[PDB]
Amino acid sequence: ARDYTVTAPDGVVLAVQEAGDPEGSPIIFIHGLLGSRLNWSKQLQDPRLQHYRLITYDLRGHGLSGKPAEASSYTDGRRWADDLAAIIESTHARKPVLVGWSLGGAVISNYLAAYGDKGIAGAVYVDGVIELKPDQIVAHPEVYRDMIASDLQTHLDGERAFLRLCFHRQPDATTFSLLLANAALASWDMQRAVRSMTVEAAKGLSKAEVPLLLLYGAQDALVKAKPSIARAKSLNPRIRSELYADSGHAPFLEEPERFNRDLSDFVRMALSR
Repeated sequence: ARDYTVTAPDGVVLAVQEAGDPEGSPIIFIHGLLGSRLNWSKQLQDPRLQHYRLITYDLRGHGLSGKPAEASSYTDGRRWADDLAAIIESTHARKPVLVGWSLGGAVISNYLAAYGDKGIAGAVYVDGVIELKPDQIVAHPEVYRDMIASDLQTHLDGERAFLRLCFHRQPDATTFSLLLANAALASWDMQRAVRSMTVEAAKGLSKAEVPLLLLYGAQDALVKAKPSIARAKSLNPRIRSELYADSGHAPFLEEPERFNRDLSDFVRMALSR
């Protein structure tokens, strides 16, 4: 495995990692809010995915990536799309498949809106944000308020509650503790701003020709699975979807064998269309 960095067009430095085969078909994994590259461990560790070029990175404001103080460095969805474009370019990734979890799905939509899909082979939205609208996002007024609060205990308690909402099948205690500390690395400036991040889902999704797969846990406690899927299919009727009946917001951790099977099958299909 390799570690390196990529500078985005606004100067933010992204922490990037690679695993698998450097000459294999690339897959770029894009994590969600309060995550980091650590979310993807069960994908990166699977021998059955090792013949792909497995690329992860930390989103701006997360993990070991740069964390600008200005809210306007986060509220413009294009900045996050440009981060992704910079990684696609720097890695010289040849028609990668994009895999975006939750906020990562919104990053893909903004990338599709700005750049189109001629540079990629397909995309998987994993419990992806489609739009940030009440008809598509589960109500949690206490948690959403607390996790951006100025009071330190309230803020940390809010993040811990949010991380619990990321699962139906809770992870073991040690994995939860790793992801909890990982979440505490996220920028408070980013957290307050990302609420207001623009998402060009209608433009990015409706124009896509590459294959798109939406994989959601049916019991997702953060993103409303069926309404998000339905909104996406309304925008692009060629989207395929799958519901994992007994997963919540993080099926790649909750049902990793099934997820890795679906992901490898999707990539194989996208590359032989």
